[PDB]
Amino acid sequence: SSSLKTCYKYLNQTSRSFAAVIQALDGEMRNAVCIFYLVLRALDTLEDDMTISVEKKVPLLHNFHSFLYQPDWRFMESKEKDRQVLEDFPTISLEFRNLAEKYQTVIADICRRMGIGMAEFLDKHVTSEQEWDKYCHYVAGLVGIGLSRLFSASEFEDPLVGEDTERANSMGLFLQKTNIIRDYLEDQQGGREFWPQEVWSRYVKKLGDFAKPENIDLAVQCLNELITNALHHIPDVITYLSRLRNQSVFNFCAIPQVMAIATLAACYNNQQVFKGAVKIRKGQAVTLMMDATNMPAVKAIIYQYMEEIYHRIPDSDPSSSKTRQIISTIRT
Amino acid sequence: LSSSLKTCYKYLNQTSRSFAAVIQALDGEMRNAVCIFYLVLRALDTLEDDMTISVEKKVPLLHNFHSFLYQPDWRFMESKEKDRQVLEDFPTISLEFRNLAEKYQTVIADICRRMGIGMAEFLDKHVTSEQEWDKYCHYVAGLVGIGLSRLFSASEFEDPLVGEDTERANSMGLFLQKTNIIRDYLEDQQGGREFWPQEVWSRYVKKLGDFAKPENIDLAVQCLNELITNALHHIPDVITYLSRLRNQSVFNFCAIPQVMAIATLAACYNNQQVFKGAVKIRKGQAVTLMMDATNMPAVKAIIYQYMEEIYHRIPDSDPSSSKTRQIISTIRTQ
Amino acid sequence: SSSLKTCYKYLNQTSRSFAAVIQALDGEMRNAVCIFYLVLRALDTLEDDMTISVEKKVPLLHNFHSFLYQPDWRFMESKEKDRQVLEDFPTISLEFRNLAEKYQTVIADICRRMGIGMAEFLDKHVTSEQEWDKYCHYVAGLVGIGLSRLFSASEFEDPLVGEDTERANSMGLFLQKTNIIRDYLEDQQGGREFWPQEVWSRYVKKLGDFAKPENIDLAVQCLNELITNALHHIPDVITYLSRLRNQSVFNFCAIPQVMAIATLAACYNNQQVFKGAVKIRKGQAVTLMMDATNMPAVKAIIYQYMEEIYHRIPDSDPSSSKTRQIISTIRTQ
Ligand SMILES: C=C(CC[C@]12O[C@H](C(=O)O)[C@@](O)(C(=O)O)[C@](C(=O)O)(O1)[C@H](OC(=O)/C=C/[C@@H](C)C[C@@H](C)CC)[C@H]2O)[C@@H](OC(C)=O)[C@H](C)Cc1ccccc1
Ligand SMILES: C=C(CC[C@]12O[C@H](C(=O)O)[C@@](O)(C(=O)O)[C@](C(=O)O)(O1)[C@H](OC(=O)/C=C/[C@@H](C)C[C@@H](C)CC)[C@H]2O)[C@@H](OC(C)=O)[C@H](C)Cc1ccccc1
Ligand SMILES: C=C(CC[C@]12O[C@H](C(=O)O)[C@@](O)(C(=O)O)[C@](C(=O)O)(O1)[C@H](OC(=O)/C=C/[C@@H](C)C[C@@H](C)CC)[C@H]2O)[C@@H](OC(C)=O)[C@H](C)Cc1ccccc1
Ligand SMILES: [Mg+2]
Repeated sequence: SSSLKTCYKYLNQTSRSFAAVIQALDGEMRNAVCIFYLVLRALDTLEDDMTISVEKKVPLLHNFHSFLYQPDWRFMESKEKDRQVLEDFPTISLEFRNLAEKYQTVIADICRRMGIGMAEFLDKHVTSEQEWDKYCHYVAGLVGIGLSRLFSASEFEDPLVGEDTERANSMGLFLQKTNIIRDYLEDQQGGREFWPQEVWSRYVKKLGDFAKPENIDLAVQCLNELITNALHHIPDVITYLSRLRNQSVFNFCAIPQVMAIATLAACYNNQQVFKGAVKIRKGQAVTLMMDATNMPAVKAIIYQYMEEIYHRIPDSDPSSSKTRQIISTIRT
Repeated sequence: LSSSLKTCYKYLNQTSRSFAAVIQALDGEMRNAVCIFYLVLRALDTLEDDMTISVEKKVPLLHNFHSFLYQPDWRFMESKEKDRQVLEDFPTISLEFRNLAEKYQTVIADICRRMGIGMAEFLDKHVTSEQEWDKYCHYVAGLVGIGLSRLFSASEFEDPLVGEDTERANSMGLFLQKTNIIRDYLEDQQGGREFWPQEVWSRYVKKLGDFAKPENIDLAVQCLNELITNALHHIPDVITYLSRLRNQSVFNFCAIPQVMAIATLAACYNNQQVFKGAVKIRKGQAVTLMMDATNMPAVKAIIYQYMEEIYHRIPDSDPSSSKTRQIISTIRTQ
Repeated sequence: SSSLKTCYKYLNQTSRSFAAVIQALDGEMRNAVCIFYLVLRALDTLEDDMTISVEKKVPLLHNFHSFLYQPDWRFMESKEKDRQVLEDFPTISLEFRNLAEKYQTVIADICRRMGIGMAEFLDKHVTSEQEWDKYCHYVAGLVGIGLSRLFSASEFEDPLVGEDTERANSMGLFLQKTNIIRDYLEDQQGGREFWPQEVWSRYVKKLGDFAKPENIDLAVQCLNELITNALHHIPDVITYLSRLRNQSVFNFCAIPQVMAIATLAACYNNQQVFKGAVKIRKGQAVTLMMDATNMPAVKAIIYQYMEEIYHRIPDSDPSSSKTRQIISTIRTQ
């Protein structure tokens, strides 16, 4: 199939973090997840594009799930770097329609629900931590749920994996929150605001104020509060990973979680978050000897990163008691 | 505890920097069987390569080598090669060969018999067509993969289907050998050896040595890229072969060299340094370092990362560019 | 349990190398080994503290196994960095007393035997290679034996693991010897001598003489002799590791052994041992694509490190033949 070849070309051209682990998935999961990735990428590209007015955008978000069944549908007006997935959408939708119906049902349901949620947030910033969870559920939690439903529908994993939507949602939330935290500065420069207003406003008058070097102390305090919030999903991440029985699915799920945890640990109490590039420095000697492909190794890696954070908690930090508590819970 | 076997492991380690440790890690009877297979093929290789041995002396040595396995006093004292201790003390090696179970002797002798004929056939001639390149690689490397695969299955650590699949075992060997030949252009040219297929190189230059000259660099790189594209064709068979394996020790032994060869092709792709000496197999991307080459899905993911490392660098102007994209695309969708 | 939470806090704060792998252990092994670590660390903290007189220290070491059973016992006079495990010992011992009886038997047995052995060595240095094994047995071999007994008691591993005490002892001796070899200079400036006198005295008048630049050739020869001694434990290490069936136990056991082997290879015939800290080099290409989490990979990594030593054995070294011989035995087995 030349259209499937094109889809895999687009996957590799677009995804640095997931292309390899997706292409390594066993059997039918590989095409189902490749197509799921591309279709959500097309949806995201619409969401992100500030040249599409809110009034024009909402009906596209709302109806995107149905465009999967309109063989000629494409979008030619995107100004985004990845617009090829929208311009050549018929190639992707054709391959979506070639998936077994059980996978189509999952992918279309997720697109529909994600479209509704993305549309809700076009006109508003994130206010409370509860709203943060809602926004993250819409753009990432639902991805974890959809992937889990595909794993179960394929029979490569237990039915519990797709049924336990709270655990799957946590998988997505941990990744999205980590990205939001790490990307403060890049988002500030693109005029984007994802840090929850009810948290940041306790520190500064404007979210952009964290980029000013005179506010670095308060910035790092807010940073630490948000990291503490994200750490709450780690028990569910461990539970989720602990239930997987397929090696290719385990690799696909575990590697990105471990990269996120590494990233949160590097960002903890780190002024660099507000100043530029934060790179992961190599871990404890013991954990360098293992990779993230069996559960005891993944747990050890996670515990090492939790101690890297725990060790750095400033007594003066306003979240310090809470940071110790969640880490202690993760350890329990 | 056997002094002759101890000596064979000494020779394995004197000669092999990169296979010895994974051979020694093999389960049960495969360990000795593959150690001995390595040393016997090493002795044959040393004869093939020794340019001080006249062709008319060399042909019978290569043809009859499999017979020497059953001649307890046979040795060869006239080699000038660096690995000649395996020929000079061949009786120690053949003694340990004759201590192997018959099922392993049968495989090893059969491969030696067939390899000797193939090696003898190529003494007077260079590789012309790509089909001849496959034939030569079959004789000196494909047959190694086939022999190993038959040893795995004879030991019963692997399913009989592993030894049965001679076509994909052959591809495993071809992939490694073509990678080596590609990488070692310059070392070979300085030793007066020509392994690049004439039907390919002669479309660029008048002599193969012409690629060593700095004025021919663009052409040399184009030919390099054409040969790499040829070698990438074995990757689907490599993936299928490795996917069938069920023994961890066998898996590590087979998968690690394939991944290293893919890493080598990626470092060599479109790389002028091939014609100036040694190519540094670089450090890979973030996702790559998160996994090792010891389970099949991780091996697949590593392979795909390297395929994208090549794909991203294909120059539009390269004469093989659509073909390189095509084979990578096939590997991705398999 | 807030006391169990505290024990894990102490585990993470103290153990840079073992906290993560301990916490990753399956089922009942996790608490059993976390507690085993904390109590042995407490015992070690008493042993190490040069401000505690021998008069006071002997009864502390002898009676330590019984303090596990005395709910109010603590020690408030430590001047060591890790004194919290001593000052808050009742928290650790409460959790100890909550372990299954089968685990308590093992932990208290090792604490009793280690305390006795540690006390023997307060008044003396290590003389013979046999005394070196005895000392390492007391402070590391018994840890290997205790851990192996916990694995078998938990039934995550076969009975053989805890039964074969010689193999478990070798696991401990290999680590301990590697550490002592590596740490020559740091111990020399701490006023500590662990290199066996019957070996070093064949080279120099005083152990500290190896730190003097003019003595470097003799120092390196002695280093190589001791390395050769430690390599004799590798067959047992391979036998031990090859018997493990549990992934979490395998990770916990194999990684330290591989790091020790890498360290010995980095130290072999290396003058830097006597000038400070030794760089553990980037490994041979084939091994860089493997981790230490399955047995064939661990074998290949160990075998590769053996060849790195072998390659470096110079003919003029007085132990050269012995070093080749042990490596040759490990290759062929
Ligand atoms: C659009 C989406 C992602 C856009 C994205 O853009 C990048 C870019 O434009 O550059 C990207 O292309 C790149 O970085 O190359 C990247 C990629 O690599 O894929 O893709 C990025 O990946 C990460 O950020 C990963 C971060 C943690 C794993 C690691 C730590 C370090 C921080 C947590 C991501 O930002 C998602 O959809 C929605 C609705 O969000 C998927 C389609 C959902 C899905 C995922 C898997 C299967 C199926 C569907
Ligand atoms: C003679 C032969 C090889 C000569 C060879 O000479 C080298 C040298 O002369 O120096 C070598 O000695 C060295 O490098 O030390 C080396 C070695 O290491 O063993 O041996 C080399 O190998 C590698 O380097 C391999 C590296 C991978 C890990 C990654 C690569 C493939 C990425 C590109 C190889 O060139 C074969 O016989 C024939 C007929 O070919 C074997 C006996 C066949 C066999 C193999 C296995 C089991 C049984 C039999
Ligand atoms: C006191 C003890 C340890 C003192 C120790 O102090 C360090 C410090 O004070 O800094 C330490 O805390 C640190 O370095 O952080 C450290 C740690 O990491 O735990 O702990 C150190 O360990 C390593 O570095 C080991 C590195 C290998 C993985 C690789 C090496 C062998 C390559 C050469 C160690 O010196 C033992 O008891 C006795 C009686 O000795 C345990 C309790 C015994 C036990 C072990 C496991 C389970 C149960 C019991
Ligand atoms: Mg059991």
